[PDB]
Amino acid sequence: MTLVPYVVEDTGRGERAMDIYSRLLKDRIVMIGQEITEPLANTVIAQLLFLMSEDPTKDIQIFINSPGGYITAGLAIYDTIRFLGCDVNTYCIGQAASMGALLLSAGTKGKRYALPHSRMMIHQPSGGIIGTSADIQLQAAEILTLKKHLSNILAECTGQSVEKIIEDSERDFFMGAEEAIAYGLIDKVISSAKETKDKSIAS
Amino acid sequence: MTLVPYVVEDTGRGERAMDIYSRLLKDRIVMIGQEITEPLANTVIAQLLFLMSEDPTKDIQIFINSPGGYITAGLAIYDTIRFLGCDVNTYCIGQAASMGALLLSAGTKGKRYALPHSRMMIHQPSGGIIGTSADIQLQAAEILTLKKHLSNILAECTGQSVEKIIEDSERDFFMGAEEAIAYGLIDKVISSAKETKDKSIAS
Amino acid sequence: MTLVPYVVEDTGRGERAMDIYSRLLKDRIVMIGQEITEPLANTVIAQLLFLMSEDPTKDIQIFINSPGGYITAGLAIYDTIRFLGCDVNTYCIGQAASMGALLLSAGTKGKRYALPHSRMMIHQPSGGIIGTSADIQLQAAEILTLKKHLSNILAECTGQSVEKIIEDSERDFFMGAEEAIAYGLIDKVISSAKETKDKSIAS
Amino acid sequence: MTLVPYVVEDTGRGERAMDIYSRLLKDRIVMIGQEITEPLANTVIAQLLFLMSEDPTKDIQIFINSPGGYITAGLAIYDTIRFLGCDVNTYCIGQAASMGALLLSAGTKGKRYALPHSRMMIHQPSGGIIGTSADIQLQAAEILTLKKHLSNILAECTGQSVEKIIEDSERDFFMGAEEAIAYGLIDKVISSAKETKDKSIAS
Amino acid sequence: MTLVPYVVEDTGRGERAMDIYSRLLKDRIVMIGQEITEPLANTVIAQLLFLMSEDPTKDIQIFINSPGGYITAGLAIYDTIRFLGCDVNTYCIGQAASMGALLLSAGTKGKRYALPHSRMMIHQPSGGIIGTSADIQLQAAEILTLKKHLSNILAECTGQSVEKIIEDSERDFFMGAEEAIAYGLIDKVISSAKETKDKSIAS
Amino acid sequence: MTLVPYVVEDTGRGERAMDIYSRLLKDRIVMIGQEITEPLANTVIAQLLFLMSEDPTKDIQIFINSPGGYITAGLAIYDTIRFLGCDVNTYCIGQAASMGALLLSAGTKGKRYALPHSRMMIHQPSGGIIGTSADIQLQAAEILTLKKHLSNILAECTGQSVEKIIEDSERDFFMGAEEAIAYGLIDKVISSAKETKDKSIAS
Amino acid sequence: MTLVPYVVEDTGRGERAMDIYSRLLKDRIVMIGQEITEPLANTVIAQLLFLMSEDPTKDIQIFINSPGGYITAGLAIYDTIRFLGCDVNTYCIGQAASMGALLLSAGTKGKRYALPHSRMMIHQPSGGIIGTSADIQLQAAEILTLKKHLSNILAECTGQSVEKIIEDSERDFFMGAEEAIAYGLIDKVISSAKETKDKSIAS
Amino acid sequence: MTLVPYVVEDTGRGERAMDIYSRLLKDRIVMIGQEITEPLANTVIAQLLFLMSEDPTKDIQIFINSPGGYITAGLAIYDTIRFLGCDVNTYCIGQAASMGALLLSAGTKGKRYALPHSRMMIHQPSGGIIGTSADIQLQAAEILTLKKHLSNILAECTGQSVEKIIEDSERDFFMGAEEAIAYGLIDKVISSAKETKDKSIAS
Amino acid sequence: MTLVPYVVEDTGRGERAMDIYSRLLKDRIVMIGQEITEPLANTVIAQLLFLMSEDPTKDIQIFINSPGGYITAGLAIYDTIRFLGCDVNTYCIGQAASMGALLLSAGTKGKRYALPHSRMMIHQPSGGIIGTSADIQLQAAEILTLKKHLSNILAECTGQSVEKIIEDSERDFFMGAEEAIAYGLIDKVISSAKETKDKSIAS
Ligand SMILES: CC(C)(C(=O)N1CCN(Cc2ccc(Cl)cc2)CC1)S(=O)(=O)c1ccc(C(F)(F)F)cn1
Ligand SMILES: CC(C)(C(=O)N1CCN(Cc2ccc(Cl)cc2)CC1)S(=O)(=O)c1ccc(C(F)(F)F)cn1
Ligand code: NA
Ligand code: NA
Ligand code: NA
Ligand code: NA
Repeated sequence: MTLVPYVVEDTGRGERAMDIYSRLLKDRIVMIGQEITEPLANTVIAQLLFLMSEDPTKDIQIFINSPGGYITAGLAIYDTIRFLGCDVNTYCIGQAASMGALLLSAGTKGKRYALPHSRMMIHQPSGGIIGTSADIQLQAAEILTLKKHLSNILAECTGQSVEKIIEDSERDFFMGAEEAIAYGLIDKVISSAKETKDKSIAS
Repeated sequence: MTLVPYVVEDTGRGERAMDIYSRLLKDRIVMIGQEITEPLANTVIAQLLFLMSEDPTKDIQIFINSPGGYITAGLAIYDTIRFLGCDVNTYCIGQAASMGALLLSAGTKGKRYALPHSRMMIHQPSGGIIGTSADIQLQAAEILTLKKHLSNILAECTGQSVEKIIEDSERDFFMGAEEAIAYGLIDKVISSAKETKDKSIAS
Repeated sequence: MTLVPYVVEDTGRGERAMDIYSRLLKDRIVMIGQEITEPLANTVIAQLLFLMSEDPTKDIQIFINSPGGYITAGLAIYDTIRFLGCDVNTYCIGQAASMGALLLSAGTKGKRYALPHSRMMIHQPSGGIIGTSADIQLQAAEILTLKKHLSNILAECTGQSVEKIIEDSERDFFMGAEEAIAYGLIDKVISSAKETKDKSIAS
Repeated sequence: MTLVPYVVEDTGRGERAMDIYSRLLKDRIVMIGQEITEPLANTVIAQLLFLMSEDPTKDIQIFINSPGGYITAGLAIYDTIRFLGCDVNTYCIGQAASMGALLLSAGTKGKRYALPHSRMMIHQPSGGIIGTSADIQLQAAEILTLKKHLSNILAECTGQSVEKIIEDSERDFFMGAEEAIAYGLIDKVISSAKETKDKSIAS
Repeated sequence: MTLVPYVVEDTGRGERAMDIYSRLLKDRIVMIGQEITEPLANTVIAQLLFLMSEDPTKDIQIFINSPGGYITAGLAIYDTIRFLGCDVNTYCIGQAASMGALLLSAGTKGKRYALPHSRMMIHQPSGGIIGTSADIQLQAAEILTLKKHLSNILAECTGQSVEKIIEDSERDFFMGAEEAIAYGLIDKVISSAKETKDKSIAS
Repeated sequence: MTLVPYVVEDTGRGERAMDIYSRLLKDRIVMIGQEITEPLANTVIAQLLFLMSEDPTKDIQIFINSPGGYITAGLAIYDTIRFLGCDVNTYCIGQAASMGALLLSAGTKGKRYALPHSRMMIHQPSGGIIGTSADIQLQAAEILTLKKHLSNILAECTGQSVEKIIEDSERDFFMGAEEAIAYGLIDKVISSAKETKDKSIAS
Repeated sequence: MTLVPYVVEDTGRGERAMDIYSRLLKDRIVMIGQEITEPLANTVIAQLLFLMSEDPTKDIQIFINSPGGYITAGLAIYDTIRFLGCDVNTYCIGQAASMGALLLSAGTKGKRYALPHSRMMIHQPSGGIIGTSADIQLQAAEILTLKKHLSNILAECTGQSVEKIIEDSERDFFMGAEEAIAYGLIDKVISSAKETKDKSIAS
Repeated sequence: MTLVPYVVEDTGRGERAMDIYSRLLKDRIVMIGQEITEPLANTVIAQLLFLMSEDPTKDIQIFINSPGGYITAGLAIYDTIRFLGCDVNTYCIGQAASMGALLLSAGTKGKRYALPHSRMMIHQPSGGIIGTSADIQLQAAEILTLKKHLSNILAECTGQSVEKIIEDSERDFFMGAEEAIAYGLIDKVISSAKETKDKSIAS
Repeated sequence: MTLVPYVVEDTGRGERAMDIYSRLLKDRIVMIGQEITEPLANTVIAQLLFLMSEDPTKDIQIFINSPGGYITAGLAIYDTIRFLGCDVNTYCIGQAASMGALLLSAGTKGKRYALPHSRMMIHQPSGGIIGTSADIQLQAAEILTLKKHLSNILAECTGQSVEKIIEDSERDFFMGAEEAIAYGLIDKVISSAKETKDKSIAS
C-alpha cells in the first residue's frame, strides 16, 4: 500500500499535476531511499542527466537513505555525479551504508551533510558480490576490480588511505555523524535547513 | 479495495485533479495512517521536504494513526521534523504506538493533540528496529545505539527521565489521552477545531 | 517499485505529465539500461525511428548500461543505428557487456565515450545461445550465421581482425576505459564538462 | 523495465500525452515486433483500419521483427493489408519468420525492404500449429485448408510455385537479405530511408 | 493420508499392501479413465508390456472411460495392443470418445463390450493430435499422415470405409451401445457379469 | 487437512498397513463422501470391480454422503452397480443430492436405507452440468439423451413416472427419510444394527 | 498426478513392493517415454549402469517414446549405451524425434525395431541445445562441437553421409517404419513378440 | 520431476524397497548429476562418509555429469574426497564443468576416466557467490582465498601451473577427452571395462 | 531436489530401509549441513537426546557445514551438547560461520577438527535479531542479552577474552584451519580418517 501523493498549485495562474518526487526534482532534489540496484541507478542517472540538461551550473541536492546496494550500480551513479559540472549536495537522513556512504561522500567537498541521528557505514552488509537474483553474474577478477575501484574512490573522497578503507570495509559497525566528519565521509552536522538549498526562480 | 478518492475545487480558472491525500497536503496536512516503514518514511520525508520548499514558516499538521514501525524509519522522520523551521502540529487519532508515539511527541510543545478515545504506547512490539522486510542486519552495538537514540529523544520530548522511558518501553500497555498529557507525550485533548488556537469565527 | 519521476517544462500553463525518460528523448537521448531483449529492441528501434522522423540530421545520444542481451535483438538495434543518417553518440555508464559493447562500438567514430570506472566486455556472459521468444528457436546453423554476423560487425567497428574478435569473445573478462580505447571499442574517456570532447550543443 | 517513452509536440505549446507507438502511428508507421497472435492481429488490424479512415491513399509503413505466429492471425492481417487501397511498405528489421515473412512479402511490390543483417524464413518455426491458448484449437481438415491458403498466398507474393513453397516450408533454415530478394520475399536491401537514400528512387 | 485405497488378500503364498489399481492388474485388468495423454500412454504401455512379460497368453481386460486424447498417444497404445499375442477384452463404461473409441474398437473381435448407458464418439472435440512437450506442433504432411493412420485403423477395426470414418469424424455426436454394435465399434451389450463370453474374472 | 487414519489386521495369515477406507473395503464397504466427479467414479468403479473379483455373490454396502455430481460420472457408477451380480446395500448418511440420490436408489430393492436426519434431493444443485466445470463436453442433442437416461433410470429405480421425475428434478428442495420412502428413493429408515439382515452364521 | 502402478507380483519369488517401471527393470527393460532432459539422462544412465552390474552380458531392451530432448543429455546416454558390453534392443513405440531417434538408432545393429505406425525424425525440433530458461546453455564453439558430434554419430549409426545427416537434420519431417529401415534408423518393423521368457506358461 | 525407479534385491532373501541411486551406492557408486550446490554437497559427503564407515579400503566409483556449481560446495566435497583412505574412481559422462571438473580431476591418479564424447571445462560459466543464506556480503580477501584454493587444487590435480589454471579458468571453452588427458584433468578415455585394481601390480 | 539416498543393511537379520542421514545416526554421527534455524535445532536436539538414550557414554561425532543461523537455536543446541555426558567430536567440513563456529568450538577439547580447506568465522554475517514469527520477534534488551551469552560462551570455548570475541565478531573475515587452531576454535587439522583415534573390528 505505497500511496504516492501528487502536487499541483494555484499561487498564480497554474497547473502542474506531478507526484511528490517529480516536484522535488523541480527544485533539483534527487531522492535515494532504496537499496542501490541497477534499476535505481538508471532512474537516478536519468534524473542527474536531466538536471544537467536544464541547468548545468545550478547546485543539485541529493538526499540519501540507503541500506546498501551493488558496486556496479553505485559506480555508475558516482561516475555520473563526477560527470556533472555543477556542485552536488549530499544529505544523509537515517542510514547510508556501503554504496550509500560512497554516494554521500561523493558530494562536493564542504556540501556533504548528515542529520544528528544519521548512521553511516562503509562495510557492505548485503549482496555478496551478487545479491538477489535481480542483479547477478560477477566472475572472480571482476569483483576485485570493482572492489579496488570502490576502495580507491572512498580513499580519495574521505581522505583516508586505501589500506585503512579496506580494513574498515571489513568491520560491521556504524559510525555517527560526528565520527563521520572526523573520518572524512561528511563535512557538517545540521539540524536546520542549511540554506545551500534556497532557489525560487532560475537565473 | 479502498478506493483513493479524488478532489476538484472551484478556483474559477484553475481546475486541478488530485487525490484526497494530495489535496490535504495543500493545507500542509500530512497523514501517517500505517506502519512506519522505510518506504513510508521516504514518502513522509518527501512530503515534509516539499512543504518546507513551499512555505518554510507556515505551520504543518501531521495526523498519526500508526500501529508502530521501525526505529530507523522513525528516526529519519523525526530528524526531518526537527530539520523543519516551522511549527509542527501532531494529532493522535486512534492509536499511536512506539514510532507513532515518537512522532506524536515530536511536535512543537503546546501543539501536540489527541482525540478523546485515542490510545498511545511507547513500547516497541516485536523487533521493529530497522528498515523494512528483510533489512534485518545487526550487530550488538547498533541496537544499543538505536535504542539509546530513541530513549534519549523520548526523554527529551516527553520530559521523563531516560530510565523511566526505558522501563516503560518494556511494558506492553496503552495509555489514554489524559494519561498521555501527564506523561508528557501530548499537551491537550480536543474534540473540535476551536479547542486548538481559536480564530474566533463569528456567529 | 522504482518510481520513474515525471517532468513539467516552462512558458506554458498546461498539462504535459511526461516521465524522465521521455523528457530526455526530447533532447534526442536514448537510454539503454537493462538486458538487450526483444521487447527492449522494439523500444529502442521505436525511439530511433521517431528521432529520425523529427530531425534526421541532428545528433543522437545513446547512454548504455547493459549487462548483455541477445544477438537477435542486438543485430536489430545495430542495423537501425546504421540505418540512421545522423551522428550517434554512445556513452558507456557502468557496464557494457556483449550486446551493450556492440551498440557502444556502433556509435559514430570519435563520438563513442566511456566514464572513468566503466567496464566493457565482448564475451557473452554467464550463459546463452542467444534467442528466447517464449521458445528458444535459432537452431544450430542459425546461431553460426548470427555469431559470424556479430564477429564481422565487431571487427568492423573496433578495427580488430575477425579472428581476434572470435578469440576474445570466448574470454570472460572486462576491460576498463583505457583498455577499450586501445581495443577500438570506444574513442575517449570522459570525466568532466571541460574534459568532454563531446561538446553537447543543443537546447 | 517496461516500454516507457512518450511524445509531445513542437508546432505549438506542447500538451497531449502520446506514447512512442501512437507517435509513430501519426506517421502511418505500424510496428510488429512480437509473435503474431490473435490479440496482436486485432491491434494491427485496428491500426490498419484507422489509418485507412484518415487517408485511404497515403502510403503506410509496416516494420516487422517477428519470430513467427499463427495462421489464423497472419491470414487476418494479410487480408486486411490486401484490403487497404493505398501502398504498403514492409521493412524487415532483425527476423521475419513464417507469419512475419508472409506479411513482409505482402507489401506492395517494389516497396518490400530488409536491413543488411535481417534474417527471413518461411518455415513455421519450432513446430506447426494446432493451437494452445494462442490459436484456440483446430480440427483436422481445417489446418490443412489454412496451410493450403498460406502456401497459395506465399507463392503468389514471392512468385515461386506452390510446390516449392510447401517443399521449402518444411526446411528449418533462414535466408539473408540477398537470398530473400532472389527468392521473391523482398525487393531491396537498404541502408537509408525508404528506397535507399530517398523517399523515392532515382536512376 | 494417501488417496487411492489399498488392499490385502491372496494369503496362499503370502503378499502385502498394494493399491486398488495394482489389484486389478493382478487380474490382468487395465484401467483407462482419463484423457489419453503421453504420460498416460507410457503408464498403459508399461502395464501392457508387463502383463505380456508374466504370461503372454492369458486374456487381458481393459476398461475404458475416456473423454478423448491425442492421436500420438492413442496410436502408441493401439500398436502395443496389436503387439500383444493374447486376447484383449475392451469394456466401455460411460464414455469412449475419439482415442477411447479407437482403443475400445481395438479389442479382439467378439470381446469388445459396452454397458447399456455407454456413449461412444469418433470425433475428437477440436484439438489434440500430439501430446507435445510444451515446445512443438506438427507440419502439414504430418497431420495428414496422423489423420490417415487414425482413419485407416478405425476403418479396419469397425469395418466401415475410410470415407465414412472421415465423414463421421467431423460430426460431434455420440452413439449408444446399440448404434455402436451396428457401426462396428463394439460387439455386445452385456449389463451384467454372468452374461456373454466373460462370466466375470472372479478368482 | 483430511486426516485418513490407518489400521492393522489379524483376519488372515498376512499382516500389513492400510488406511481406514481400504479396511472398510475388506468388509465390502464402499464410501462415497464427496461430489460425483470423473476421478471419483474411476475410484468407485475400481473398488466395485475389485469387490466382484473377490466375491461376485457376497453383499456390498455403499455409504453415500454426496452433495451431487455430474451425470456422466453417475451413469458410469450406476451401470457398474447394475453390472454387479450380488446384492448392493445403499446407506444415505447426511445428504444424497442428484447423483447421490441416483446411486442411493440404485441399490437392491429392500436394501436401500437412510439415517433419521438424512436429506435427499433429485434436483441437480448449484454448479456444473454433466462432466467438468472447465473441460466441458457434450454438444447439442446430447443433453437430451443424458437427461433422458437419468429420468428413465430414476423412474425405474423409484417407481414414479418419467414425467414426475422430470417435473421433480426441476425443484430445488430436499426431502426427509420418510418422504424418500414414499417417493421410492429408499426403503427403510434405520437407527440400529438389527435393521439390517445379519441372517446367520458367525463373522 | 501419480499414475505409476505397483506390483507384488504373481510370478516371482518372495514378497516385494515395487512400481511398474522397477518391475520392467527386473526384466532388463528400460522405458524412455518423455523428453530427453538432464534429470532423465541421469536416471536412465543409473538404470543402465545398474543393469550392467547385475548381468553385464544379458540383453537389455529399451522402449522409446520420446518427442525429443537436448544434445548434452542425449550424448550422455549414447556414450553409456556404447559403454555397455551387452546387446541393447531399441523399440520405437509412437514417436522417436531427434534425441529419441539417436538413442533408437544407437541400439545393436539388427536389434533396432519399430511398431507399424511409429514415426521417427532426426531433425532437432524447436531450437536450442540445452535450456528451459537457463539450463546449462553453451558458448559458440561448444554447441558446434556437440552438433558435429551428433551428426557424426547419426551418420555412423544410420549409414548415411554426414552431409546428408546435416541436410536432413534441417528438414522438419517424420518418416515411417519402412522409410526408417531404408534410411538406417532401424532394422525391422514388427507386430509380435520376440523377447525371452518364451515357450512357457506360469502357474 | 523425480523419476527414481526402485529395486528390491539380494541383501538376503530380497525384501526391501530402495531406489536406483541408493542401489548403485550398494556397489560404492556415487552419482553427481546436477548442479553442485550446498544441499547436494551434504548428500554427497554423507554418502562418502557412509561408504568409508562400511569399508574404508574398498574402491569408490563416482560418476560425474555436472554443469558446474559453487566453490564452497566443491571445496567441501574435495576435502571429503581427499579425506578418504581408499581409491576413488571418477568417470565423466557428458559434461563436467568447473566444480564437476574439480571433482573429476580429484580422483586417484590413474583412475580418472571419461567417455569418448564427454566435455570438460574448468571455467565457471556462471560465477558469483554461493547463496549460503541469500542474506550476506562476500568481501575481497574471501573470494581471493576461495579462488586461490581452487587454483591451487586444480594445479596440483592436473599438473599445470596455477598461472595456467587461472588463465584457462577465464576462457569459456570445453575440451574433449583427448585434450583433457593432455591437460591432466583425466587419465584415460574409455569405451569398455578398461582399468581396475584387484590383481598383482604391473611393473 | 537432492535425492537423499536410502540404505539397506543387516545381511543377517534383514529388512530395514533408512536414508543416508539416519544411517550415519546409527554410527552416532550427526550432520549439520545448513543454517542453524529453530526447526533444525529441534531435529538436532532430538537426535542428540536419542543418542544419549541409547548409549550415554559412547562418543558422538557432529559434522558441521553451516553458513550461520540464529542465536536462540544455536544456544539451544550448545546447551544440549553441554547437557550430554559423553565426548562430542566436532568436524568442520567447508564452512562454519557464527553459530556453526559456536557448535564447532563446543566439542570436547582435543576432539574439535577441521579439514584442510575449511573456513571458519565467528562474525554473524548479516542478521542477528534471532527468533521466529516471520523472522522478527525478540526485543532489544533481549538480543543484547543473547549476544552477551554468545560472547561469554565463545570466550570460554576458544580461550580468548570476551572483549576480543566482541571485537572479532564485528569483523567480516574468515580464518583457515591453521588460524582457527591458534584462535582456539578447533584443535587439530586432519586429512584422513585414521589421523585420530582408532576403529577396527569389534569384540
Ligand atoms: C571387467 C574387468 C574385469 C576388466 O576390465 N578386464 C579388462 C581386460 N581384460 C583382459 C585384458 C587384460 C589386460 C590387457 Cl593389457 C588387455 C586385456 C579382462 C578384464 S574390470 O576392469 O576388473 C571391472 C570393470 C567394472 C567393474 C564394476 F564397475 F562393475 F565395478 C568391475 N570390474
Ligand atoms: C572415526 C571415524 C574416522 C571412523 O572412521 N569411524 C568408523 C567406524 N565407526 C563405527 C561405529 C559405529 C557405531 C557406533 Cl555406536 C560407533 C562406531 C565409527 C567411526 S569417523 O568419526 O566416522 C569420521 C571422522 C571425520 C570424517 C571427515 F573428516 F571425513 F569428515 C569422517 N568420518
Ligand atoms: Na518495547
Ligand atoms: Na584500461
Ligand atoms: Na423424515
Ligand atoms: Na515408413
